[PDB]
Amino acid sequence: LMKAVILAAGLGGGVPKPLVRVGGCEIILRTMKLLSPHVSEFIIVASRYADDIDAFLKDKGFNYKIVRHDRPEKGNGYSLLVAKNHVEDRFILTMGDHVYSQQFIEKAVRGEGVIADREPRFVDIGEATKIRVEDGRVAKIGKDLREFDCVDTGFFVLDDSIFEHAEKLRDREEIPLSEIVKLARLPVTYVDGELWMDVDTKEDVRRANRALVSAAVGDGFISRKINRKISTRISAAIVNKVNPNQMTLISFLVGAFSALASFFSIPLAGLLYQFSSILDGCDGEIARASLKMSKKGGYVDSILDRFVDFLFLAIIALLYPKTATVAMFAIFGSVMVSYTSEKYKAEFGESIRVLNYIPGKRDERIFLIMIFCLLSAISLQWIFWMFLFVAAISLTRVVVTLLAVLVS
Amino acid sequence: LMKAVILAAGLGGGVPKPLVRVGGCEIILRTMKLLSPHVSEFIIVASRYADDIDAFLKDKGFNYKIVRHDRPEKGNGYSLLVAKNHVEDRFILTMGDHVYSQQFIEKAVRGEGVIADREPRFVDIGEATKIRVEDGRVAKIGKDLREFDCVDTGFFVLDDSIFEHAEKLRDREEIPLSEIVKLARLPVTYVDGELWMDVDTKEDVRRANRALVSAAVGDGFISRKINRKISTRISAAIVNKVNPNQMTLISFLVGAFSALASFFSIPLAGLLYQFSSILDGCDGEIARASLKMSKKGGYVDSILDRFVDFLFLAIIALLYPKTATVAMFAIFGSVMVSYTSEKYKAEFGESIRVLNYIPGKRDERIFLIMIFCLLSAISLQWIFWMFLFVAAISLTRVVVTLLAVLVS
Ligand SMILES: [Mg+2]
Ligand SMILES: [Mg+2]
Repeated sequence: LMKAVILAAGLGGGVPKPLVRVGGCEIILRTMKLLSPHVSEFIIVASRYADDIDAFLKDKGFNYKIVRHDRPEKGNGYSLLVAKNHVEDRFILTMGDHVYSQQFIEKAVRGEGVIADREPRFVDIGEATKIRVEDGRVAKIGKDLREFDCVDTGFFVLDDSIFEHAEKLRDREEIPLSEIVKLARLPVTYVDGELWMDVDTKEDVRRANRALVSAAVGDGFISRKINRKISTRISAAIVNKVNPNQMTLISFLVGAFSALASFFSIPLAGLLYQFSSILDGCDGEIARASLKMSKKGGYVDSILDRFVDFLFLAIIALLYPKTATVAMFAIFGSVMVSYTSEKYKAEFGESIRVLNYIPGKRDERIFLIMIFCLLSAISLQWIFWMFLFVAAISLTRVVVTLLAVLVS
Repeated sequence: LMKAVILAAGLGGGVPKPLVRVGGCEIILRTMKLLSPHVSEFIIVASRYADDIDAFLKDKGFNYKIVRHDRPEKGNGYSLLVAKNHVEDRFILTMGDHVYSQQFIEKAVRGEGVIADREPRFVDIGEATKIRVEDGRVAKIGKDLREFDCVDTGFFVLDDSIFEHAEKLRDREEIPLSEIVKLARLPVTYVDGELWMDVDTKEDVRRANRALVSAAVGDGFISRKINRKISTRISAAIVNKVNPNQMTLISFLVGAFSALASFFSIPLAGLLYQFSSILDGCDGEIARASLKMSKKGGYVDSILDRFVDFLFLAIIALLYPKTATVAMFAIFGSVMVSYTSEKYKAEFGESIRVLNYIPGKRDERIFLIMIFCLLSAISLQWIFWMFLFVAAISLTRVVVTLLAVLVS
């Protein structure tokens, strides 16, 4: 594993580009978290906001040091020159204002020289650093190139030979990192159609938010064809406004209130229940997109789910004791569905290695409950059939799952 | 990791000593399973029953080969001589009729020369190979030694220098492995008070069965002070008669029948329920003692437990619908106790990092249920208070466990 050099000089909603938050995470922190397993030490080149960037990275638990220079207007190339003494052999060079998906960086750090993209999806083809290739090597570079075989992603894997070509321009007034790439005749590595972009406008942030969240999505039929399409739009909107823990609480409160909502108008309680089901997938989407995933959150979220599922069925039963005997089976089967998956992962170390095709997971189950709650206003006879239906599909899935593991 | 040499020649309930089953596992297989991670290849020296031992080890998935000699009556030393060409450098030498605990072998394979025991617990001090030590070295050996500082465990870690001393006796009629140890002036390694014995009488088998099972035991107060003391005696008795899977089924059937037993005499159903709780710990004891532990068994056993716990509470409720609303909370909390532990292990990778002190785990819970079932015959008013009590301690433990993980 080598060293990585991140360049932050210019330009500057009042917040410096590396510290601008995209998808519930600041740009420079996202880069470091993804490069971390592949990198021994991080070298940041900062000028005006060096103190701000340094003060931010202190408790992040990363191995880093900031290299300062007070002359940012002489180009991105000079930022590279001043970092010469802090690197050895092979190293990584990336931009502080660029956003990268984990899929991109995995196919990046294995590359060499310039990382190129033959068909950029998320950036402006008009404004982009265009590259023409000859002999798998950079024959040209620029924003205005007429004939180009790929586009610069702002990611580079370089070596000690790059300083020799860089020192050649040391006496220039402005030293664009672009021109340096030409002289060195650098190898072109291809990573195409992945998620990468440069953040400039607050509009770019929103476009990136959607991109990261969309890329962040055991789903069932309802979850696939309905719930995920509603939740991703909500998540992308609140992605840097709300953190995964707050979303866990919100989805729990909505869910709990939906269970309480059966005191007045049960058919309404079912609608709110389905809406809580839609929301329940937001914290995961946010955590995945912000790289904020934590075992503690997954644990708590699952327990609150189990409590909401219960409170909803048990509150109906409190009002209608005739169905309370059937409620037992629905309630028990409801938890056992989750327990079968969870006991598996604890014991075998991995999730589920099976066929779906048997209803039903929480998403489908809740959806039917909503309908049966709607049929309630017509007739109270549909309640009993709800409890029995829930108990039927749950326990069946639980038994088949048990009967499946027996054979191995 | 080195090579291990197991000696099986003599002597011979009609079954050859290495194939004699002790603690639900044959002697030679137990040895190999324990040495396996520490050993590259196994070398077995067999004479009369070589085919039988070979035919047995075929599908065991071990790396081994059998070295044959037709002259077993010339002593254990000759068995060592004939294995000279199949080993290199350092190697392990052990007896095919000796039973060893995992605790013993872990402190054995790190040793050198003769493994000695200064205070043998499980063997006959009268009949044992006694060793007198001088300068951490074997100064004497024999069954009849008057002054001895330790006793031979039949386990050895040797090297190429041992054949030179062994070839010295090649022309002898009987070559006891004992005499060879003297000549080589072998280092004495001390492993004291561990579980090891030689199996000769069917009585030795039973004594070993108890020893292995006793050494094979998230227990609560009832489990510690009552249940484990009854279950270990049952397990030790049936240890090589019943396999862990059969015991899982038996404890499930008893449990299920205890739940059905509420149709007639609920106070009886509670007694059978407590007895099923006692039995529920047998499969684990057997699997641990027989080295037969499998993730599949643990999975199935836990699911059947959850079903028995439910069937018991739900069958009472079917007969008494007035308590069916309180039954919901008891049933839900009953499963959630297990779910909280299991979701933890899946998410965090390990078990429970806490304080006990809050009732209650399944063992305590079931015990109280038995009592409340006894109070039922007096008054049916105790039923309701059972369901409520179960729901009270369960959910409380579940909440405190949840509230505990929040802080980390
Ligand atoms: Mg969730
Ligand atoms: Mg068990």
